[PDB]
Amino acid sequence: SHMLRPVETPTREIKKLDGLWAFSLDRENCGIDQRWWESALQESRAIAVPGSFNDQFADADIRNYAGNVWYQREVFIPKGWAGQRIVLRFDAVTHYGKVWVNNQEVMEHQGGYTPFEADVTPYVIAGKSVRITVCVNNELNWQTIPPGMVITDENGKKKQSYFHDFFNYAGIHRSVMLYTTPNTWVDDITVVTHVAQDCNHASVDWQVVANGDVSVELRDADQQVVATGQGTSGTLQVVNPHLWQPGEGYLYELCVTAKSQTECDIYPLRVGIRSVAVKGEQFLINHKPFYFTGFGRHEDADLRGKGFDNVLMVHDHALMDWIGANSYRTSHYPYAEEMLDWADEHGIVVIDETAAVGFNLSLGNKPKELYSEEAVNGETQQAHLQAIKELIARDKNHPSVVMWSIANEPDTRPQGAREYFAPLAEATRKLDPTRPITCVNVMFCDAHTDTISDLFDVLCLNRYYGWYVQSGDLETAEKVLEKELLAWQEKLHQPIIITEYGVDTLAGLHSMYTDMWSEEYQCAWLDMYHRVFDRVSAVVGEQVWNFADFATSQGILRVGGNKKGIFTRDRKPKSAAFLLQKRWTGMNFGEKPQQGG
Amino acid sequence: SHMLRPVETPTREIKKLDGLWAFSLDRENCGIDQRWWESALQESRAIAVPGSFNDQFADADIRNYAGNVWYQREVFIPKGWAGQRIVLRFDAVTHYGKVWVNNQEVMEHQGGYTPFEADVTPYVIAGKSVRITVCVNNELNWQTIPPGMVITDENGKKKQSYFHDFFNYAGIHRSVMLYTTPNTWVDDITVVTHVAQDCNHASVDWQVVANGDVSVELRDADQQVVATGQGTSGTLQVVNPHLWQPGEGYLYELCVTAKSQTECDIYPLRVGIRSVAVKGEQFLINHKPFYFTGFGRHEDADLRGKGFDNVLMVHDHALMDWIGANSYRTSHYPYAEEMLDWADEHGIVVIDETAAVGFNLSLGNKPKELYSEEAVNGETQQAHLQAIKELIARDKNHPSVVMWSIANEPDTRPQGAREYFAPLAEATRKLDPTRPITCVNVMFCDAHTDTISDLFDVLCLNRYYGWYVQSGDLETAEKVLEKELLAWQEKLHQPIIITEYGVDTLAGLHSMYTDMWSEEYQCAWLDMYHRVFDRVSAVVGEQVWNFADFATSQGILRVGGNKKGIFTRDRKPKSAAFLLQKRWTGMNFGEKPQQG
Repeated sequence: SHMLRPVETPTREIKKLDGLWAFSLDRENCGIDQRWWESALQESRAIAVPGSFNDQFADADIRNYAGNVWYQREVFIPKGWAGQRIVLRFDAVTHYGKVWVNNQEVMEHQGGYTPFEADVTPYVIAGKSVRITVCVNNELNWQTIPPGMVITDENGKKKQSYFHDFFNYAGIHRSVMLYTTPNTWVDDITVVTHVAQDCNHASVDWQVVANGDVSVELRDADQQVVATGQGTSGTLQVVNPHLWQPGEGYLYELCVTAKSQTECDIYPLRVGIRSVAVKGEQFLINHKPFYFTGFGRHEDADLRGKGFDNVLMVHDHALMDWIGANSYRTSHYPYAEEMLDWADEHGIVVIDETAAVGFNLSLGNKPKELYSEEAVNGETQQAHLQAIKELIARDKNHPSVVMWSIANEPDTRPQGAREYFAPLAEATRKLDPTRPITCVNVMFCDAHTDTISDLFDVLCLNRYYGWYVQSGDLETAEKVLEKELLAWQEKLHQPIIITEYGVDTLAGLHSMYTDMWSEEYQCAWLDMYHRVFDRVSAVVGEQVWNFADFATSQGILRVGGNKKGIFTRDRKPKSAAFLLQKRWTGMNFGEKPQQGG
Repeated sequence: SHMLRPVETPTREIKKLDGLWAFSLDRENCGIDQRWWESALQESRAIAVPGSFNDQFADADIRNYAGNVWYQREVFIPKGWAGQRIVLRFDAVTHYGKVWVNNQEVMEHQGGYTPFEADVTPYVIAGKSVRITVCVNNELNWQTIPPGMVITDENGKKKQSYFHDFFNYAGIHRSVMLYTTPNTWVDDITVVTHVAQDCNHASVDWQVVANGDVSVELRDADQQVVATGQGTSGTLQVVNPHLWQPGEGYLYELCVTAKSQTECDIYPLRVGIRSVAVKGEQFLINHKPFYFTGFGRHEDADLRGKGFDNVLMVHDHALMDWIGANSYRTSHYPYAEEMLDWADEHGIVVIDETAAVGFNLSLGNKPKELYSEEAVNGETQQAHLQAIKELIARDKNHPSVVMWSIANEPDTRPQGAREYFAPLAEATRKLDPTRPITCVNVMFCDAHTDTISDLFDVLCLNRYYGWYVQSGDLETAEKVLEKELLAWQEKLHQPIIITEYGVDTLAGLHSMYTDMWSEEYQCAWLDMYHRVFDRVSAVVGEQVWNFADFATSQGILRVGGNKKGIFTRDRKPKSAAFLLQKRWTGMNFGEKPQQG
C-alpha cells in the first residue's frame, strides 16, 4: 500500500521504541487460544526494542527458539491528539507480527524487513493509556521471503532450517512508533528527476493526497524556493543547477501540502536530482561512468542481533568513509530506512536488495525439484512479488538507491527458474522504470549454465568461495576468474559488478606461508581480484564480501558465526582493511582504474 | 533544585535522544565568542545521543580531545502542551554543559552523571520548532569532581591529565527529554520505610509542590489502595507482611496528587519496604544478615563510551543473574537511573557511589600537598559536597540503594585528610539518615596508616593490586591478607565489604604454570581470596573487581583497557566466570558460607 516515512512537519509522532517491553516465550503455542493480548503477559521478562531477542538473554534455548514470541507494553496517547487520525506503525517486525491494542486486532504482516501501519484512531483516546501486544513469529517456509523448512522432530519440537548464511535473528529489529496526521491527507508520494548535460532539468511529481488539493514547492538547501507546482499530481518543474553527486549528495526539499476546506497537511520530502542509467557496459550516474567500491554489509552486531542502533551506524559509516568505500549493497534484505537516509545526505550509492536468499538447494530430506509445488511455487512467486512491491514502495524516492536487486544467488540451472523470474523481472520494471534491475548470481551458475541473467540490466557476481573450489591456489584462481569474467562480458555485454569477494580470515592469525585463514592470505586474495578487475573493461564495481564478521547458522564450514569481515564484529580492522584503504583512496573518486596503473 | 524522575500520566514527555544531532569540535575555541548557538553548526557532522563522542568516529584526534564540543538539534514542541509548563531535562551531560534554545541561554551544569532540568515555557512556542544547542566541556581541574589537570603545552595544545583508571569518556551519555507538567506541581518528593519486625511497619510520607493541595494515595502491586493520608507532608502508614526482599524485590506504588481550582496533577512513585541497618559487624536489609555478592562495574561498551543502552543493560543483568551476583556498586560515578529502577524491580542491592575518584596522588609536576590550596582546597570540598548532594537528591527513594559511598580510594596519608572528609561524612548523614555510609579504602592506607574509616558505618576495602604488591605470590598474599583483615576488624569492629578484588586476565591465555595474565591464574587468585573471606566473620561483602573489561586511560600498565573483567568487553566469559557462578549459586541466597 501507500508508504511514507513518518517525519515531523505540523505532523507528529511519539517514539514507542523505548525498548523496555514485556517479553514471553510461547513454548506451547497457547498464547492465541488464551487471548494473551487481553491481560498482562504472564511470567514475562524485560526486553529491549529495537533488537533481536535471540542474544539479549545469553540463553541458548531462547536464541535457538522457533515459533511464537510475545511483546507487550503500555503507552499514553498525547492528549493534544484529539481527533487527529492516530496511526500505530512498526518499521520492522522480523518475519511475522500480529498486533492488538487492547483486545482489538489491528494488524498482520509477513515481511521481516519492511514497515507496516494501521489507523488506530477509533481504538484509542487522547488522554488514555493503551496496552499494545505483539505476537512475533520467526518460522520460515517455502512461501516466505526468504524460504526455509521447519523440521518437527518426533517430540514435536520445532527446528528451523534455512538455506542462507546469516543467523535467523528475530524480534522487533526496528523502531515502533505512534504517529499523527490531519484527517485530510495521509500516505503517498512519487518523484522522478531527469537530467541532460548537467545543464538544467525537471522533476516529475505525482502523489495521492487522501482527499485534498495539493500544492508543491521545491526548496533549496538555503530553504529558498526554486520552483512551484499546483498540479495535484503530475507536476513537472524545471530547475537550473545542483545535481546529486555520489561525492556529496546535494539534497532539495519537496514540500507537499494538501489543502482541504478546513485542514492542512504538510510533508517535506528530500530530493536528490540525478539520473541513473546503464549504457552498454557502463553504469552512468548523471551520464558519468561510475565505479563502485565498498561492501556487502549485514545488519549484525554483538548483543542486539539485527536490531538497529544509532551508534553502530555512525561508527560503521566513519569506517567506510575512512576506507574509501563509495557504495554498498543491502545484502540479503532491506535495511532500516535511516541507513538510506544517511546515504542520501552523504551521497552514498546503494544497491537495494530484497530478502530473497536461499532459493538454492545446491550450496550444502530436501526437495529434488527446486521449482515445484512442494518447494518454490506460484504462491512463493506471489510472495516474492509482494516483497518486491513493499521494498520499492518504501525506497522509490531515495537518490542513494541506484538499482534494485530482486534476489541473491538463486539456483538458475533447473527447469522452472526462468519460468519463475521472468515474471518477477517484468513486474519490478513496471513498478519503477527509473532504476536498473539485477539478480545476484551464484558461482556455479556460470555464463554457460545460467539461464536468467539476460532478463536483467547489470551483472552482479558473487565470487566469494573462489577459494573453496580453487582450493586456495592464487595462480589458478586468477586464470579461471579472468576466463569467466570475459565469458560473461561477451555473453551479455552488460556492466559487471563483483558483489561478493573475500575469504574467511581469523583476526590475529598471521602466517609467513600466506595461507588460508591468515590475515596475509586475505590480502593476497583480495589483491588478486583487484588485478583482474583492472584488466576487464566490463567490470564497473567491486564490493568486498563483508564489512564485518557476522553470526551465521550452525555448520562445519563455520567458525564462530564466521569471519568474512574486513573488520571484526566489534569493528576492529584486520590487515586487509588498510589494503583496501590504499586502493580505494588512491583511486580517482568514482573512476575505474585504467589497466592497473 | 529538587529532583523528580519524569514518568507519564496526565503528565507527558518527548524523548529527543532521537540519536542524531549536528556535532562539531571547537579546537579554535571560537564557539561562545562567535555565538555558535545563534545559527546552524557549520562544518558539523552527525552524532548519536545518548553515547560518548570519543569512539563514535574511529578517530584518535577526536577521541583524546579536550575543550568544548557542540551539539545542536531542532525539535517540534507538541501542540497539546500550550497552557501547560514545558521543561528541558538532561539525564546526564558528562562534566559540563550549557544550553541555548534558539538564542535564549537556559542552562549550566557541572557534574557529568546527574540530571538537570529547566522551565523553558517562555522561550518555547507549542506549535513551532526550536533549535537546541549544547556546549559540552570535558576538562577537569582540582575543583572538579573527579579532580584533574590540563596541560596546555607551549604549542597551545590542551592535554587532560587525571588520576583515575577508566577513560575520560565525555559527551551526552544519557537521555535528553522535553517534558510536561501542569502549573500545579513542580519537582519535589521524599519517602521512608521503617520496618520494625516480622509483620508490618510504617512509611513516612513527604511532599513539596507549589500551587497544590496534596492527596497522597498508597497502592498495592494489584492496584488496590492499602493506605491513605491527607497531609501535604508528615503522612504515615502501617501495613501487613509484604516485604521487599533481595530475592524478589516486591514493590508498592505511591500515587501523589497536587491540586488547584485551575489544574490538577498525579505523580506516581514506587516504594520498597526495606530497612537498612548496621548491627555491630553485620549489614541489614529488614532485620537480617546479608552477604553481598557481585561486581564493581563500569558504564563502558564498544563504540558507545559511557552512553546508556537497553540491549546492553538487559544483557548484562542476564549475565549477573546467571552468575549469581546479588549486588554491585556504581563504581566511581552515578549510574543511569534505569539501572536503579531495574535493581528496584528485580531486588538487586546497590552500593551507590559518587564520581569522587582521583583524590590520591600516591598511585602513579604535581602539588606536594594533597590538601593544599594548590590542589584540593575548600573550593573543591564545596564542589564535592555539591556532588554528594545531587546524588542523594535523585537516589534517596530507590529501594535498591542500601548504602551510600562518598568517594573511592582517597589518599588518607597526607596531613589534614580528616579535616576535609569529617565534615562531608557528617553533612551527608543530615542529607540522608535512612542509609548507612562507607568510604572505599585504597590498599596502602591500612588501619594503621588510614585515619578516616572510623567516620564510616561499614568498611569497604579495595584489595585489587594484591597481586602486584605480592609480586604474584598466592602463598604470601593469603597470609598478609588475612592478617591485614583482622587488624581492620578489631580496630573498628565493623562490617567489612571487599569492594574490589581480581587480576588482569587476557582472555584466551592458558598456562600449565598458572602464571599471571592467564585465565587459570585468575581462578587461582579469586579462590585464595574466597577462603580467607570464609574464615573472617567481619567480611559481609565481596565484589569482584570488574564485571567486564573496560577502557582505561592511556597506560603503560594498561593492556587493551587492561583486561580486569570476568567478561570481555563484548561480554564473553573468561574461565573465572564459571568459578564465580559455581561458588555464588552454590550458596544460600544472601547467606554467608559457613566457616570454610
